[PDB]
Amino acid sequence: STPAITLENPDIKYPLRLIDKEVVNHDTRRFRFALPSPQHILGLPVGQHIYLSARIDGNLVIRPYVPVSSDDDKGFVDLVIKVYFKDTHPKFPAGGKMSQYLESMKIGDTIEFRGPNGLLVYQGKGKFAIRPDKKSSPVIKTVKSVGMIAGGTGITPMLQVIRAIMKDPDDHTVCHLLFANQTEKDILLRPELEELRNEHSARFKLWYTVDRAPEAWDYSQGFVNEEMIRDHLPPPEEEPLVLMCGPPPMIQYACLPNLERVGHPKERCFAF
Ligand SMILES: Cc1cc2nc3c(=O)[nH]c(=O)nc-3n(C[C@H](O)[C@H](O)[C@H](O)COP(=O)(O)OP(=O)(O)OC[C@H]3O[C@@H](n4cnc5c(N)ncnc54)[C@H](O)[C@@H]3O)c2cc1C
Ligand SMILES: NC(=O)C1=CN([C@@H]2O[C@H](COP(=O)(O)OP(=O)(O)OC[C@H]3O[C@@H](n4cnc5c(N)ncnc54)[C@H](O)[C@@H]3O)[C@@H](O)[C@H]2O)C=CC1
Repeated sequence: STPAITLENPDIKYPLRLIDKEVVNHDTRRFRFALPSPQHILGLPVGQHIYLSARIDGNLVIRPYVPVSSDDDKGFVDLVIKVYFKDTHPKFPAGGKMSQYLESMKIGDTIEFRGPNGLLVYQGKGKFAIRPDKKSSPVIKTVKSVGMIAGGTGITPMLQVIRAIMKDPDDHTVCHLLFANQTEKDILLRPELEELRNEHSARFKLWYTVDRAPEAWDYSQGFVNEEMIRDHLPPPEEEPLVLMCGPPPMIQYACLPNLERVGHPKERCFAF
């Protein structure tokens, strides 16, 4: 028999109870929610995300988040979410709606989950099923290596895929991650990433850039650029899939032009 599935229907909302919150850094936390019983699984293909929804201040608010847990995990789901606080940034006095609602939840409070959703599914052993859009059937891309460019919380879909690969000893796909954040203290999930490197260095290449670097720094500095792509992702002739996820300007100005300069074609690139 197979475990009971939480997300049985993508149009149903499932209220899940918050059970734990763990600090990732000054503004980011892992939020762990209980599934309907301890034996359930979420029901989420690798590559997919969920949506959270709530009535915040009298208006329904819906936002997507990528679980970093998997269908191997019985009884819980983990999200890694950056909180955009009010009364902090001069351009954003109110902060972010959903992320502060989440930050304010008490353990035992519920929030509605729905899913799965997304254009990409990782089918294992280098196989990716990618829809060109939400109005098209998937096509299955088969690769030996995967470049991953993440900015900030854009790490979450990358980590979800990395974890899926590394746990299968017969999955020979090599992941090359280039992870960009504003400062060293903004790096998310660093111990794991470095733990994954320590354990799986033949399948996992790790590199960082930060917008402003500290004095003691052995990685790159600045926005993602041509040189970083050329040095820290597989080269075009090895026909990798290049996955990217981060702020819209990151994608538009740092990733797309520089991917084109290196020679990774559109049709081998995917933005979460
Ligand atoms: C498919 C998908 C999956 C996603 N998965 C994740 C995920 O796994 N983890 C995750 O954390 N996010 C994820 N996001 C983003 C997420 O959906 C929300 O957009 C995010 O949580 C912000 O929503 P909000 O309602 O808090 O902010 P909103 O109220 O919608 O917006 C406020 C915006 O103002 C800016 N802002 C406000 N206050 C500050 C501040 N103090 N400092 C800097 N900027 C500020 C930010 O740009 C912020 O997004 C994902 C996005 C997509 C498209
Ligand atoms: N589609 C998905 O599955 C997911 C999407 N995301 C998105 O990722 C983003 C994460 O935002 P934050 O963590 O707040 O990022 P952030 O604002 O802290 O920026 C992270 C990095 O993005 C790059 N970047 C930012 N502005 C740039 C610019 N003007 N030019 C070039 N590069 C720039 C920089 O390298 C920076 O260090 C959000 O937009 C979020 O919606 C997050 C998780 C998953």
